[PDB]
This record gives sequence, structure tokens and C-alpha cells, in this order.
Amino acid sequence: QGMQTIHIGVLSASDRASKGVYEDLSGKAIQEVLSEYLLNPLEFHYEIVADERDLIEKSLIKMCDEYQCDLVVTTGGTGPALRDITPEATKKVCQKMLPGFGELMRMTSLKYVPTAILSRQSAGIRNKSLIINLPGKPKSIRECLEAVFPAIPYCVDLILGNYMQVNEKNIQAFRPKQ
Amino acid sequence: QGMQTIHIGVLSASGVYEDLSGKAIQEVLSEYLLNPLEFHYEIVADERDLIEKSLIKMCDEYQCDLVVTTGGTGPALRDITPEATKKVCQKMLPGFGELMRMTSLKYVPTAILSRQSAGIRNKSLIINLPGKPKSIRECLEAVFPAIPYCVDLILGNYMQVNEKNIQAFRPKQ
Amino acid sequence: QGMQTIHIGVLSASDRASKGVYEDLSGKAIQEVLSEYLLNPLEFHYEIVADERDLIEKSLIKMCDEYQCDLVVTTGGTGPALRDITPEATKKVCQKMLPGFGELMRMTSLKYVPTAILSRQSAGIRNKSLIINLPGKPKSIRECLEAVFPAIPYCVDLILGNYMQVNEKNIQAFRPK
Repeated sequence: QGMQTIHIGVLSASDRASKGVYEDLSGKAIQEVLSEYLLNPLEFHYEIVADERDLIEKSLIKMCDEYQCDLVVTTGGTGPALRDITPEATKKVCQKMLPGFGELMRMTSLKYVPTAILSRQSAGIRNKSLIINLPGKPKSIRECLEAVFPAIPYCVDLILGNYMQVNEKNIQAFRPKQ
Repeated sequence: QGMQTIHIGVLSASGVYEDLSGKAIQEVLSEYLLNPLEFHYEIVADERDLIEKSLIKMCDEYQCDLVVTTGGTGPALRDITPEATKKVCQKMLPGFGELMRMTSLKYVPTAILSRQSAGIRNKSLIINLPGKPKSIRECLEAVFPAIPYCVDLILGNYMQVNEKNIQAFRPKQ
Repeated sequence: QGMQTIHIGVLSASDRASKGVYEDLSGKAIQEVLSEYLLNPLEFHYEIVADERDLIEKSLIKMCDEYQCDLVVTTGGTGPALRDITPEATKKVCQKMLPGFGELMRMTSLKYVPTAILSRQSAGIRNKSLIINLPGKPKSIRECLEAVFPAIPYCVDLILGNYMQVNEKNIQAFRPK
């Protein structure tokens, strides 16, 4: 009856030439939110990676394959600009993409900003891992996770990842029966 | 003056169960169309090459104007119906996938996990549907109003809609 | 100082003659709308090409690479019919696609007509150019541009295109803090 440990990858894509300090804010927001959403013992695998496609692919692959993360989330590099290559790297290492995540994350942001439709944030499956691209700003990250997390535990179940147990005080997750 | 026969392919991707899904599909489509209908119904195992082969037969040999699948459209490993669909289609129609997810998202948050799509193969429209009767009706209710015109444009047979049951819409040509 | 000139590409996909004498109506609608939305001096680069994928590809590439267009828009040929190959050509010349534009354009039209979901209109980036597929008719074109234009100046900023100065009397465009 012991809850399974959930391994979670947190990948910050950054050239480290814009933020200076506060380079950890987005990652900290990610860990805070997921820590409140899950009852499981959690182990976070955090890495800062330059905006180089192959490096991001390698990092994602390591988090899924070596660290056995059930969930891997990225922050940064998901707009129309030249070095925003995080969605491309994500698509390359996933076997199946889940367009519904990209749709909902834009719809969620589109409530606030018209430029939400510029986002290329996506999600996909690599083996027993769900990878999702998150926004860059802590407030945006929270709103995004609040919107998409209710579908995540069931998704992780279906791809045969470990069994997330939701803190229902903070978020609701739906699991279809039968 | 005679209505054209519409050929409709029904592909169930998956034997102690009733195919409530297959029945739901034929029931709903029979309510929505006035035409004489011929259903080409097949059960196929969750193998990509086999689903591709079945889709190809329904479009090419049976000359189906509309082909619908049920099953195998989630994130799980053996859910390969959307892959098979993309393989046999020349054009995909992302609007269908968007609307089907938006429709289901009204009721369950896990709707965003669906990879259901739609595309064109020659004169056939192929659409991936859900797995349960209730969700199938909700799905068809949402996307059917656009189907007759789509079939018109790809040069399929002319569907005559039962307006009592579903909205008929063809834009000004 | 003064405003930068915005270069705009307009590509009409036309299988020669089904329109008749109406051959020009879509591109003018586009010209009128953008002239109303932007304060910048504008230079349009217009071309009609046959419904052949390679020709449309070459034309888009010319507008982006040679005419240095900040915005490139196409009209027509984005439905399910066989010869509607504009989105395929668009995808081929773009480096990144922007699915949010396609979603919004379909949702906008869906408030009007159920057959909006048949559209394969898309948008994407080629270097410093934003390319967007627009509808075929003047009415739909205005409705489409009205919906998507608020996101365009900022997108063009991000891809290092010229700086659009919006006529805020006619349209509002968002640039985040």
C-alpha cells in the first residue's frame, strides 16, 4: 500500500544570457506546483540546457530513458523566434504527439493574451513518459499546469508509468473506470 | 430524381462483447441520412498494417464515401489507428480533430488525450471516432454537419441529410 | 523618427478562370484591410500563380527571400478538394509552423458556418517572414484578418521583421510587457 515514487524531469531551455540571476524561478514554480498536486514521494530531475536542439533532445532522452521519469516538463523556447527549438526537440524524441495538450494550453493562455496563438508548446509520449512543454513565467506555468494536470495521471496510467495519487485538496484528476 | 446510394465503411479496431460502438455508428448515420445506405463493417486487430489494409479496401474497392473507425486513438502503445489513418490519407483535416476534442472536453478533462483525426483518401473522407455509443453520438452530432459538403468537394456521392435529426449545410456555390 | 516600411506579400492561387473578370477582388480586400490596420507606409508584392505546388512554393520563397516581406498572405486553395495545395506549399517553405493561427481561423469561421472545420488554412515562419493562409472571399478575408491581426505585429517583432505601428482606431494589437 506504499505509494510509488514519481520521477519528474524538469528541463529549463536557456542560453543563460537574458535572466542572469532568477534563472531558477520557472523551475522552482514547476516543483512547487507539482509538489502540491501529488501525494506521492517525488524525485525531481532538473537540468538547465542551452537552446541547442541536439542538447535538448539528449536531455529529454536521458530523463525518460535513464532517470525513468513518468513526467517530463520543459520551460522556455516555445515561441516563433529563431532559437525557440524546444517543441522541435520534443517532437523528435516522442513517438506519439498529443495535439490536445497544445490546443488546451493555447486556449488557456488565450483567455489572457491574444499572442497566445504564437505558442508552439506541445506534448507527446516517449515510451512510458509523458513530455509537456510549459510556459516560461511562473504565473503562466501555474495556470497552464492547473489546466492540463487533470488529464495527466490517467495519461501516465495508459502509457504504463507509475501511479500518481492526486492531492484532491489542490487539484482534481479524472480516471475513467471499467 | 433518385437518391444516390452512400457507401459507408465502419472499421472497429480491437469476442465476448457486443459491438455497441459499431451499432451506434450505423444507428446514428441512418438517422442523419435519407439516402439508401450500404454499410461495410469490419473488425480488425490493433496492427497498423492491418488497419491500413482495411481502410484502403473500404475506400478503394468498396468505394466508401465516408469511412469511420472506432477504437485505438489514445496515448497507449497499441493505439495506432491515427497512425494508420495518416498513412492512407493524402490530406489531413485538422479541424475535425480539434472539434472532436473540444466536444468531448465539455464532459471529461481526459479528452485532450485523444489523437482522433480525419483526412481524405481520393474520394473518401476517413474520420476516427470514439469507442462508446454515447461519445460516438456526441462526436457525430458535432462533425456531421460539415460532412456532406466535404464529400461533395472530394467528388464522393451526394448525401441527402435528414434535417429532422441533424442540420443540413452547404455553402453558397 | 519615421516609421519603417512594411513589405507585404499577397499570393493568389487561381486555377486560371472560374472567377471571370473578378480575378482581383481578394487581393484588393487584403490591401484595403491592412492599409486600415497599419500606420506604416506599405509596399505590397502581389502575384497570381497557377494551382501548382512548386510554383506557389517558389513564389512564397521569392516574397520572403527577395522582396523581404514581413507578412506574406495567400488566398484560396486551402480546402479538402484535390487541387487545393496551398497549405502543402506553405508547410514546405516554412521552418516553424504556428498551429495557433489555424485553430483561431477555424474557430472564427465556425461561429458562422459548420464547414469551417474543412479548412486547412495554416501559418508559419520563414526566416523573418510570417506566412498566413487566408480565405478566398472578401467577406471571409476581413473576418479572418480581424481575428488574427492582433497577434501579428508581436510575431513579426519576434522573428526580427520590421516594426508594425498599428492604427488603434481600427484594430488593437498586443505587445506584452
